[PDB]
Amino acid sequence: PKFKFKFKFKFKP
Amino acid sequence: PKFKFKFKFKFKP
Amino acid sequence: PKFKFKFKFKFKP
Amino acid sequence: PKFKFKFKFKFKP
Amino acid sequence: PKFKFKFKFKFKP
Amino acid sequence: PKFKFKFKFKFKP
Amino acid sequence: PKFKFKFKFKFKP
Amino acid sequence: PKFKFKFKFKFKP
Ligand SMILES: O=C(Cc1cccs1)N[C@H](C(=O)O)[C@@H]1NC(C(=O)O)=C(/C=C/c2ccc([N+](=O)[O-])cc2[N+](=O)[O-])CS1
Ligand SMILES: O=C(Cc1cccs1)N[C@H](C(=O)O)[C@@H]1NC(C(=O)O)=C(/C=C\c2ccc([N+](=O)[O-])cc2[N+](=O)[O-])CS1
Repeated sequence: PKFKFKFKFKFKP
Repeated sequence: PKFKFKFKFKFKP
Repeated sequence: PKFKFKFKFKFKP
Repeated sequence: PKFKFKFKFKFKP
Repeated sequence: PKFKFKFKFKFKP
Repeated sequence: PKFKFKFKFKFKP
Repeated sequence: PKFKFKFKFKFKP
Repeated sequence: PKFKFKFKFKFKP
């Protein structure tokens, strides 16, 4: 089949 | 000093 | 089982 | 002064 | 194929 | 305010 | 406030 | 023909 994974990381000091 | 990361993965059968 | 991967990194000081 | 790096890799088994 | 993603976030005060 | 982030993405066929 | 980001991508045929 | 991509980002104040 088709699998899509998106990972987003946002960093604030 | 904000950091933004985007990761995209696509699976094709 | 074809694989496509995209990585985006953004850093702002 | 912001730095952005993007790398995309596609491969087939 | 089965693709597995692990995300770890650590923040120090 | 140190931040450590680890992300791992793996594919098993 | 030092920041460490780790991204890992693994592809197996 | 396995492909591995690692991205590391380090920010220092
Ligand atoms: O976290 C780990 C240990 C693991 C256990 C299980 C899975 S991975 N992975 C990395 C590795 O082993 O490869 C570590 N990565 C860093 C970093 O943190 O950049 C290192 C620098 C050492 C350092 C640290 C902390 C500080 N600090 O907080 O000041 C300063 C340094 N340094 O640069 O000397 C090298 S060792
Ligand atoms: O740890 C290592 C060495 C490395 C150090 C750093 C990056 S690799 N061993 C590899 C690994 O596990 O990753 C070899 N790979 C595999 C497997 O998949 O378990 C094996 C089976 C068959 C195969 C499938 C795919 C490929 N491929 O994609 O190239 C190659 C082999 N092979 O015959 O070695 C035997 S071991």
